[PDB]
Amino acid sequence: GQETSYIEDNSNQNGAISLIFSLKEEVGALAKVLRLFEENDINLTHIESRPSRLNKDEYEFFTYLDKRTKPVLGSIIKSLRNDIGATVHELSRDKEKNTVPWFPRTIQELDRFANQILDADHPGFKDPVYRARRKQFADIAYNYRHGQPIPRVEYTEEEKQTWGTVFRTLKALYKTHACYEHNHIFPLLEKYCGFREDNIPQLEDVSQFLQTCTGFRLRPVAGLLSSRDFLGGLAFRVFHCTQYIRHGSKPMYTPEPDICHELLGHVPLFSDRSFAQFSQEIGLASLGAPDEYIEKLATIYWFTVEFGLCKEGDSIKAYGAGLLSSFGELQYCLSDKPKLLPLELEKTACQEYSVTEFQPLYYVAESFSDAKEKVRTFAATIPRPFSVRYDPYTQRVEVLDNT
Amino acid sequence: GQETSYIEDNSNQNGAISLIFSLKEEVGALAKVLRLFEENDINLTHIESRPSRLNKDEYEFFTYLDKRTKPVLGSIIKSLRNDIGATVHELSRDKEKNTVPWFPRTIQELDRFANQILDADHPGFKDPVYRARRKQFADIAYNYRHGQPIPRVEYTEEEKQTWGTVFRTLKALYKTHACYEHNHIFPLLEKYCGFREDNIPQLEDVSQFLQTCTGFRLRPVAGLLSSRDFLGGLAFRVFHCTQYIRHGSKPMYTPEPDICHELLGHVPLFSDRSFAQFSQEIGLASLGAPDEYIEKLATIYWFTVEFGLCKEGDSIKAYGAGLLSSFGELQYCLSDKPKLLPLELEKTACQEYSVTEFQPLYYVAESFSDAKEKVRTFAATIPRPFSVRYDPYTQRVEVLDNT
Ligand SMILES: [Fe+3]
Ligand SMILES: [Fe+3]
Repeated sequence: GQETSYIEDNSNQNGAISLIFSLKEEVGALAKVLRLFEENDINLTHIESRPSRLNKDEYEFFTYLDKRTKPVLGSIIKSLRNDIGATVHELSRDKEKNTVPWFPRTIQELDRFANQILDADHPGFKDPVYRARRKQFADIAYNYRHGQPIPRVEYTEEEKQTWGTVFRTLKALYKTHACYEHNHIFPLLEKYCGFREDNIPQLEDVSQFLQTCTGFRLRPVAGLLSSRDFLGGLAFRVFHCTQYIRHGSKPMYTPEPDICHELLGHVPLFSDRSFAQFSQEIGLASLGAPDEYIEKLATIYWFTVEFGLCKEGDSIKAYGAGLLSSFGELQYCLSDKPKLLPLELEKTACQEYSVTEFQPLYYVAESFSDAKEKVRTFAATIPRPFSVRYDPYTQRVEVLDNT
Repeated sequence: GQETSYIEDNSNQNGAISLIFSLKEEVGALAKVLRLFEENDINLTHIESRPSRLNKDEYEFFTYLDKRTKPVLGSIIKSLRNDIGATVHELSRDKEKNTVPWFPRTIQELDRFANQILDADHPGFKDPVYRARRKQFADIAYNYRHGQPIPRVEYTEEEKQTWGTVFRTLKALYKTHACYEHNHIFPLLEKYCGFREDNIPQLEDVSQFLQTCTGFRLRPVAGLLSSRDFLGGLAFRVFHCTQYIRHGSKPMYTPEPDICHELLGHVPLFSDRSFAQFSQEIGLASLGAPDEYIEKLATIYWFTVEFGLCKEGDSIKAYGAGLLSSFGELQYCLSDKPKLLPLELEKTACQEYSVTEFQPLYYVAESFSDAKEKVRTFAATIPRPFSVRYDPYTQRVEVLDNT
């Protein structure tokens, strides 16, 4: 009702169900559990057992199931609760009564709904060459799987020209408008990632560089993802980003985020430990959060990662990605025209807004570290039967009970 | 002078030199530094700059150089110190006057001396088929590079039989002799890693399972590595391990560690967060440590990871890898014959011993967590111009100055 950046999630015909539960070791305990699944016509391939990372005498179970196993899940949970003796949380992509909204527990699980993507008013609409080019990029994303290198693509002189145009203009604004962290990293992206006016950087190169900075990594995505899916990725320090470029007809406009927006507005700040931790905090807070709060986190993300400004002493600079990759609004956000408010999540979370250019008002963050803590605080109010934390060693989410 | 487990390191014809230093951002600062290298005939390929993980206004430099750049390094360091203005630490594989013993800073750098490996009295010596088989495994290791999957190998029925023999005997001793953590994980290795009496598990499978538990990973190695090189790997939660198996002639003896020793004595405990942290602590303490302390850490490792026992209430169980993979000594270590001493690093570090079977005395650790703290404490006494820490996100070692 304003065309916001919030995108409700969708479930496939199979959806996804995950039973979170641990089990203290006992003679025949492990065999009992697995037998319980196996006996219910559940391929033990979707059943994984690992040593608990919290308690040395427990086992953590991971179940990769879907709506197909719904008819038996009930009895299985009852058995676990009453007979075997375990605390179980049911995750469901369909978010039904008594189930927690599904979220990936392992980095590999980001493959599941990575292809769940959202024309006539958009440039390149009636361009066959462009429409074909776009499908090519969408297919690279569709076929992508975690852990794989990101397919390199040779861009056309025309495309590189479109990039050049956007680059030049922004590069001439950064010094005076971009927050310190952005200006700090950019020179490295220029030196080691091919970030030039006459060159479109390859996603693989950018990804490897990011991992080497904050452990952040890219994942080619076909188009827009649901807010839940996209924000959740951040929890794993994974940035779902596009590989295509806007239509060369209008180099200063994009109905959606293209390679120019991703590389110039996002990448620099994801290379900063402070910003990476802050953005990850938003993702961790989205894990299993109710739709109502995903939307609120979506709004918070919009007024921060996308369109946020930050104090730089007595000065105010921009760090929002939608600002750092748009010369027009980058100049406008720091003008005497927009209304500024201090970052306050309870307020920001319910801030009304539209996706059209030149935002009427912006929120100013004290620092990325302050913003992060504010997110942590806000997350505590999000209704979920437990708390989450990311394990960079195993690249798996740790589900500890509410604190 | 007793044939200990300590192996002094060796340098190639090129060796390795790394200049650790950071630089606060300043107009022309970055360009100055890189120009300084470039002007000294140093390919800027061996010069890498990244955002400092500690201070948002600094850059961390990584230099992949070798003895070839020795004639110019002097002036370069002077320039950095006096002219540019930076604190530099020089790492050298040759450990010369005023240089710190070299160690990898990134996980990829473990490739450098991974192939630096250490017959007539050993079974299979005069066996051409075996000697050929061994070279095959050595070559898989020689050609291995970090990040690659570990080549799978089809083992012979004879080899599998040798494994079976060792397996059966040990499996029948674990319940009563193995520490809780080992017995806790084993059932999972049996269920998900092909750990059976009639099957030799593949290193890739074991590695993927380990990463999923404690972030630990395997790296096929040709033979014995220097203590410095091997212990240092632990800092990255990387276990350099063999892929070959002992000669089928003597299934209960191995002049060196084979797949049986690695998989049955090491892997289970590396899947335990507590043990992983403890072993990593030993590796981090070896980073840049003087030879004298590498040797001491080697002895500590021997009386812990290799041949250690731990309190399990009023009981005493075994967790040492050389014990958990040797039925004979596994039975002996818990007998009334060996002399037991409480783990005390100052003492243990200088404990005299030989590599022959059946150790006269063993050291008992309170727990893996206690042992870990003891290692931390001991490490503080190790002479190094700074302290280290591992970053699991970037998989790089963090060099913070002494605390
Ligand atoms: Fe964006
Ligand atoms: Fe060993």
